[PDB]
Amino acid sequence: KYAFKSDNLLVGKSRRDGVKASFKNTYSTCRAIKGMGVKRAFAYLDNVLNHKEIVPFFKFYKGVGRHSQARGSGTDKGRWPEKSVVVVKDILKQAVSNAKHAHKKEEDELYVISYCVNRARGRRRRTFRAHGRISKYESQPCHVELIVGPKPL
RNA sequence: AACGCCCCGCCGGCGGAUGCCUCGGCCCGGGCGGCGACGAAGAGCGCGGCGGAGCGCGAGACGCGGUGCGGACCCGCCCGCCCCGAGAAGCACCGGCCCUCGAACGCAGCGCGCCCCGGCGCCGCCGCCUCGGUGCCCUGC
Ligand SMILES: [Mg+2]
Ligand SMILES: [Mg+2]
Ligand SMILES: [Mg+2]
Ligand SMILES: [Mg+2]
Ligand SMILES: [Mg+2]
Ligand SMILES: [Mg+2]
Repeated sequence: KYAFKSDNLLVGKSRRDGVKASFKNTYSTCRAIKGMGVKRAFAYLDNVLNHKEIVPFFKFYKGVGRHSQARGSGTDKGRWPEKSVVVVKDILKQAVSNAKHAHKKEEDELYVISYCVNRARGRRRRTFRAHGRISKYESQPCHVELIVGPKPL
């Protein structure tokens, strides 16, 4: 189920399936964390948790507002999604543990080298409308996978 | 610029086409041609060691008995059987049990009577018992 393959063979990996969090917010968080060192990534996520840093939105941004914390990132939009941050922190911790124990590597040389977020099937509820009509009220879950390795280049 | 968007070369999702397969359908031929007041068809409610639906069965209830054949298992856990008959699974025929409604029969539908002994519905045919008539007669008075 992993979309990432290579001969590096010194990579830690983790994944979760059917995560009950918004797919778009999680995609943005994972794209934001990519290319960072693991320690910096943990610091950044914790900072996002209390509105010290922001998550820039590059893909799903139609209603996202402009904020000054996004200055200097390539876009003027961003938000502070918390459910996504909690989930991504869990998965990253698991991947780091898998890399350190399997290959005995230390945490100061590990980077976030790959990610992938895919849409999943959600639970269906219903809502009631005027003149005796019924509509749908579904959710938008996702599958997440994170890879940690030595260095991009 | 970069992003976003749109187009190639690999890898993942979402969805369920296609192909192959089917103890099912549809047509044609043959046989049969058999229900019921001795309570039918149908409905309700119950019945299993652990038991919801369906099948089956009826307070003898997930079955009882008889006569033949059969010959080692019994879908789970248990219990049981094991044998030159000592008898698990299966099969055929026969005898019984057979709650409440229903043509539905003491009234009524969940309540209540009559009766003296136990039993108490309607219509018809035959027969018997007990009777009525200023019907046709007769006798006695
Ligand atoms: Mg708009
Ligand atoms: Mg409404
Ligand atoms: Mg209405
Ligand atoms: Mg049942
Ligand atoms: Mg009756
Ligand atoms: Mg009656």
